[PDB]
Parts: sequence; structure tokens; C-alpha cells
Amino acid sequence: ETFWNSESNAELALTSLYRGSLTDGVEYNPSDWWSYHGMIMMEHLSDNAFDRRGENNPFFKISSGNLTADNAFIKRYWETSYKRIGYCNRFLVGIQNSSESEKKTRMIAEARFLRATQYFYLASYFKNVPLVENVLTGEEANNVTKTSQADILKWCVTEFTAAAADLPRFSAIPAGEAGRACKQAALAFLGRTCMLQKDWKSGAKAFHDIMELGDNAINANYQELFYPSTGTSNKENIFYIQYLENYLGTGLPQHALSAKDGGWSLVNPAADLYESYEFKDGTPFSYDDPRYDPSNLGKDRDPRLDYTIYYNGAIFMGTEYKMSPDYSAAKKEKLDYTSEASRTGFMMRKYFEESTPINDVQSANGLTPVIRYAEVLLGYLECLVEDNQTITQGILDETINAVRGRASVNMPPVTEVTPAKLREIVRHERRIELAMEGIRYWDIMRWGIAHEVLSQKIWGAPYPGSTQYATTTKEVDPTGNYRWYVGKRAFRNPTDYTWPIPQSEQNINPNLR
Repeated sequence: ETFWNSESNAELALTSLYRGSLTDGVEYNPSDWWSYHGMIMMEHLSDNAFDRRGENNPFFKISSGNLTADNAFIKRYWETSYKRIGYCNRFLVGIQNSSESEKKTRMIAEARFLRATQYFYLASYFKNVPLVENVLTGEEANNVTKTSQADILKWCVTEFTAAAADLPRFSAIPAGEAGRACKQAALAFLGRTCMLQKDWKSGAKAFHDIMELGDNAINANYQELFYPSTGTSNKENIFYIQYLENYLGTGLPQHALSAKDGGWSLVNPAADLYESYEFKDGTPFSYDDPRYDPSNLGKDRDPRLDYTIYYNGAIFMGTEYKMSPDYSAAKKEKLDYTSEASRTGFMMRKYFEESTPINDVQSANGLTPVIRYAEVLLGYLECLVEDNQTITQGILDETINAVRGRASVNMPPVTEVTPAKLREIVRHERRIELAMEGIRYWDIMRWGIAHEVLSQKIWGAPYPGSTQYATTTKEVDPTGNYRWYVGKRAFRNPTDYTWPIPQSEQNINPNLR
């Protein structure tokens, strides 16, 4: 009532809309689509990575062929979404009659952006869900009906478009507003919404609008995009989550560092990601190529491999990572099926600013991008290809080659303009560029290839020099490359393209059965 008489009170409410259910530190399940477990660890559901908790862990079961409606992780995603939606709805109603101002107009756009992102993610995975815009009582909420995915996505287009119009451009966001949604953040989600609709023409336009605004650019340094000290002082990270150790610190280090650095090794990259990176001359990787060096897995490979993952013998935080079937379990250096250590032989390097001390691995500074300009450039190109628009070398140079040409990466430029061939090149570049950032599952789902890439066994790092490998891997690598057997998936086509409505909600509301 009187609360809304004050712009500072509106600002306070808006801070809660951004925060959602995120809390300080370690989380054992998602607290938001953008939390470390909600976003980054979705890579565990993809062909890029594995969850150390293993094949029986219900998070991993989301895409392994074993998802059921009583799953605790899908219920978290559902409830945190609808909790934020409900607070956005109250905010949008409550602010309507407050004094007009530029700040009021901006904050309405921020609330609409935030609400629409929740429906974007709900629509990506649950697909057909209640579209709630009004403040409901508990009873009313228990009797809502589903809206189709197509109708939700159309609504998201309208909402992201309206939000973008009234959000400041990226260049107008000062340092003190780091983390706040800009025009380009809303346009990037608009573009992703259009790709889900397969409205490729509209998606190309949304991403191209970001490019033509001219506020963003590819950063010279790839690693620094993901570090707290540098991640907000570049022109590439459009939308991100900043963690400040005195406020809501991130527990990602506790969870994803290895034992030598105080962590629990929860995040484990897989062999199929390791194998995806090109050689330095841009040709595809093969274990049969003489450039493959089992003593230095990142040597003569795309620099993004060593920037993103590490492995036995690599240096991380100034000391050597030791991980092998031959090493000591007491030292948490053994690769096995039980220790508090990597299940694959790989670890994630991305997001860890190695030269800067971390005072508390359970509540650290951190910076996790949600929308990067590299995704915008690759998204634009993907949309043009899918919309049957002619690709020129100029277009390649402004998109895929700007991403590959980043100074710290400097990979050979693409010249392919044949659309069928370019589709696979762009999808692959996107896989490499965005690896371990929580987008791969979203991509393999929307592309309709999840049932192909998640129909397979999961392998780990190669160990040709291991004496214990032959008798301790659950299965000897049938390709002859001595990769560790990690586990398997049997994603169901079509069932696992859609998450079921959580069981508790089906039980309450007959319209959701």
C-alpha cells in the first residue's frame, strides 16, 4: 500500500526479483536457472560432462532415460520459477499506480524481462505449463490450466520485445549497475525464444539488432570472461551473475575444485567434449593422428581446450593435477567409482581465477556469464543458415571468424558457405565456444539431437600408460584409446525431450495431469 509510495522500496523489491531463491554458498540442487547448479551443472545432462554423484543420482536421471515425475531436481526448477513469477506479478501490479518516472518505466521492463526468462526456461523443458500473469490466491493457483509451448513462446516474444524497448543499452550501464538487465540481454533472450519457435528469420533479426547497436565486442582474453576480477570489465558479457564474497558468495569452488585445492570434484568433463576440439591447424581431432600426445592432452589443440578443462599432469592453481587409475585413493588421486574425486579424469578449469586466492571456497567471489556476445554472433549465423539466407565471407568474418579470431584463441577462419555443411560447422563451433557454460543441454534438446548424443556410453580421459586400467575400468575402451569407462545413458525418443509436470503439482491440480 504505502510501500509503493517510494522508488527506493520498489528498488528493494526489484533486488529480490533478481535474487530469486539464490542464497549464499554451496547448493546441492538448483536454486535458479542461473545458479551454479541450475546453469553450469546442466552440462552434466549433456554429452559434454558427467555428474560425480553418478548414474543413480536423480539430477543425472533427467536426461539418462530414468526421469520420473517425482524427481526432486525438476521440482526445484519448477518451484523456483513460479516463486519468481509470482513475485514479478505482484511487483508489476503493485507498481502500476506509483508516480511516473524513467526509473519506474525501467523497473517495469526489468520485472517483465525477469518474469519472461522464467517462462522461457519452463517452455524449453516442461513445454506446456500454466501461463500466470495475475496475482492468485493459493486456491486459484491450484486450479490453473496449461498453455501450450507455442503460445508461451509467442507471449515471451512480446514480453522480451517490450522489455528491450525500455531497458538501457549496454553502453549506458555504469559499473554500479553491474548485473542489471540491459536492452541487449532482453534481445538475446528474444533471439533464443525465436530459435525455439524455429522462427529463424526473427531470431536472426534479434541477434543482428544486438550487433548493430554496436556496444558489444569479442574480448581478447577467453579465460577472463569467467573470472570475478575481469568478467564485468569487458564488452562481451551482456548478462551475467556476479557473486561477491561479502554478500552471496558462490560455492562453486567448494563443489568443483579438485581435492588438492579443497574441492569435491562434482563437475567432470567427458571424453566426447575432450575429443571435439580441433587441432591448432583447424583440422578435426583424431587419436590416430601423430599430433595426439597422451602425455599432454591439450598440446597442438584449440587453446580453448586447456582454457576450459584440465586432466592428469596439467597445472592448475600452480600445482599439478594428479588423477589416474594407478594413484592413491587415500590421496584422492585415484580414478575410480567411489572416491571424492573426478569420475572421468577431467576437471573444469573455466570459472576459476587461478592466480587470485580464494578466502572461502564455500563463499567466493565469482562471475558466471549467462549471455555472451560470442553466442549472439554464432546465434545470428545459425539463424541465417536455418532461414535460407546467403552466407558470404563477410558474414562469416563478422560472426564465426570473430569468435575464432579472438586473440587468445586465434583459430583458422572458416570459409564454408554451403548451408548443409555450414550448419554442422556452426553447431560444432558453438559447442566448443560455450563448453561447460550450461547451454549444451538446451542446444541438443532444441536441435532434436539429444536422443542421438545421449544414447551412448560416457568415456573419460585416456590412460594408455596405466598399469591398473585393464583390470579396473568397468569396460575396456572398444576404440582402443584406453579411455576410462564412466557410465551410460539411454535417453528416450520422444519422452525425454519433455520433462513431466512435477508429481506434487499433478496431484493437487487435476488440470496438470
